[PDB]
Amino acid sequence: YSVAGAPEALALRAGPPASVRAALLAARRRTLDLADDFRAALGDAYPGIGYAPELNPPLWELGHVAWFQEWWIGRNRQRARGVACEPDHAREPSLLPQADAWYDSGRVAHRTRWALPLPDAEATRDYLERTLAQTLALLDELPPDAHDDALYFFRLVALHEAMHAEAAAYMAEGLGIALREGGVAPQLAEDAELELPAQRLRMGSDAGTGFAFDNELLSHDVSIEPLRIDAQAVSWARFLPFVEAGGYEHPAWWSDAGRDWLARQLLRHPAHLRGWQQRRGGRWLPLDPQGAAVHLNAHEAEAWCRWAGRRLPTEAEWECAALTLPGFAWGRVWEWTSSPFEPYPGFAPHPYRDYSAPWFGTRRVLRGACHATSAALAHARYRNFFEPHRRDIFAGFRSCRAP
Ligand SMILES: C[N+](C)(C)[C@@H](Cc1cnc[nH]1)C(=O)O
Ligand SMILES: [Fe+3]
Repeated sequence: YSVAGAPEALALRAGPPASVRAALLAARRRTLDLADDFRAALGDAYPGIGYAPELNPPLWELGHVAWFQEWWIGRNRQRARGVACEPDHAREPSLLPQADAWYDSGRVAHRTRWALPLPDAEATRDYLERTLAQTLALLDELPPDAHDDALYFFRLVALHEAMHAEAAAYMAEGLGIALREGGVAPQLAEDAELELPAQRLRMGSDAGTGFAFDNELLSHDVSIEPLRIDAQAVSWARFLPFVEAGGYEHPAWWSDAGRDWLARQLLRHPAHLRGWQQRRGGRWLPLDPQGAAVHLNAHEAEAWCRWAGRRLPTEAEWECAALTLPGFAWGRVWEWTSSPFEPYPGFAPHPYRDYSAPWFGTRRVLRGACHATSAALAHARYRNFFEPHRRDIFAGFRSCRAP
């Protein structure tokens, strides 16, 4: 197998304290850069945005990132235990007396987040700074040969912050907020197909390759059947002939859930489009056909596939291809699979017990990464998981077929 991600992703998961230190600093620089993009648009108004289930107020997100880091690092009396940490052991206070009522995503009700007496933006950024200084002081006590258990929570909180930075980016796109950061379409999209031979895949994350998310365990052998798979995610050039052929008016290409979704849509075409313009950073721009198709849900991906005589890969097929085919290029958009988000054999929840387990059975797996995913997070073993209707996320897909 090839490496699963860029050097930063391997270093965060397996590297020494100095690697995780650099990752925490890089994560915070990205968080604050995105916070400054939201500040330019919203002027530090709280809540600053209207209510929707797919949003959180930007200043709430910032406080949550700080709270999570402080909960699992400075206040955690069992850091050295790693995955054996008792999640509900007695903690000493937060810097903020109300932080546990305001920022714990498992405690604070969703709509409530718009109506809390939160600190102002400057005081929120001070909370971030003070908790990061605490975190880094504790990290600097660890020796170069620190065990995985010793580094576990430092790695976890770096990755958590990376996930919320990507959420800031897809929320921004929904809210028409322009960011300084952004991905670049290729001059020419690749349409090629690759052969994936029959093979055994050792799926998931092995005991000692460093940090694993709980949903990557246990590692387990699976059989891969021969297939031909797209070398890259489906481009808008490849997607749009489905729309031109009437695919959003032909219920027969759609599943039952896809038909129920399709019947409740005001606009019979992809999200964010009105050839076509695309709304990006609150500006209507001409659509680039070479870009990866994006903001498509699983129902839209599946219908395209039926129209094309192709299918989605399973997450195992995707992982196998990513690790074994040098021509398999990913990382532009998250890619819907056909696989429901379900535990691997031998799954056990890790100390952040609510990360995976509540979401089994209602989410679909996406693989890969998008342009707004941290280089430290993007990884071929990583399982993303969203409800199959979601279009706000930077999701697209690739297709495959029999040999
Ligand atoms: C793994 N995803 C991206 C589906 C998670 C990430 C997450 C952040 N804080 C807890 N979990 C999500 O959006 O809830
Ligand atoms: Fe979170």
